Amino acid sequence: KIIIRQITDNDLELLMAWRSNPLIYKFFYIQKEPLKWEEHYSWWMSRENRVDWIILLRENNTIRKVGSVNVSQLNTDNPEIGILIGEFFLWGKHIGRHSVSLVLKWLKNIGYKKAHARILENNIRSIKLFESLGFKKTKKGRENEWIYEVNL
Amino acid sequence: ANCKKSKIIIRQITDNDLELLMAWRSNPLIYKFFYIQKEPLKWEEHYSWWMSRENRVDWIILLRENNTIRKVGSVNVSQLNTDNPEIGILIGEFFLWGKHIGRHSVSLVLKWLKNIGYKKAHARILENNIRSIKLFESLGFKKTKKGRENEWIYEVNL
Repeated sequence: KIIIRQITDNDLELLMAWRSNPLIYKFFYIQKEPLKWEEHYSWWMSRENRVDWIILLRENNTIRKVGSVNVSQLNTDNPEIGILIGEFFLWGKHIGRHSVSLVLKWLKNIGYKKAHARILENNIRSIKLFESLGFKKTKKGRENEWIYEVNL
Repeated sequence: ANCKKSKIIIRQITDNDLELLMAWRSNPLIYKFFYIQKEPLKWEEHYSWWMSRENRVDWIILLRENNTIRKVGSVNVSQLNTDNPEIGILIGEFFLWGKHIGRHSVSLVLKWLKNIGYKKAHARILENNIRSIKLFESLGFKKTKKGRENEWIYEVNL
């Protein structure tokens, strides 16, 4: 079973360690190095019009932090959805999909009509994930980046 | 145990730290330095390690900066049932490397070992791990003996 809960201060280091793994930041726009704390903290301080959750996976009477899911641009009619699962061997097990659908349901219920994701051309798993939820490539983003959109 | 330099503190690990610890060890930039690891860890392997622990202590390394503390690595001693326990160290944040955090953390562990009556300690280090070699030699460790392939034991008298 999957549950998502809001991020706290305490999760900052775990979030950074996921984002500092090259196996993962190969999929983030222009990131070439692991994160520095001041950049990570500065991101944390400058958060506006967004919600960030930690993904919790329950199995065998254990509950663990497995990734993060977020929406930003909530001051628009088309908020942006981000999804990161930190455990590399959980990929392909629909944890990302289920987590995004939790945020999509929330978005729909609070009145948003659309939502989108920015994805790099090489990020095939993310593409499959969003397309399994009905998103479609509608627009080019920055270089080698594409915007996928859904109707809620 | 704590170590002003900003300040380094070490505190015992907890169930809650497990995912962060796995996240550091699953980074290829780190596991480059680990005997034969070629892949990120799986939770089942990581958690089976955790439920298997004996004759060891693991700490999280805390860095206090602007008077606010954060988790930056892990330091550990194992083989405590012998007269020559093994010390392991890992700094998870990458742009902290080369700032003596690992050195100070290890020396905190050496002081704790000494005070309860150990007289020796060692580290197992891969040949390619130049920062770790410098760390332990800065504390007086001496290359002593081959470990497994491309791996060396470095020992110190406490």
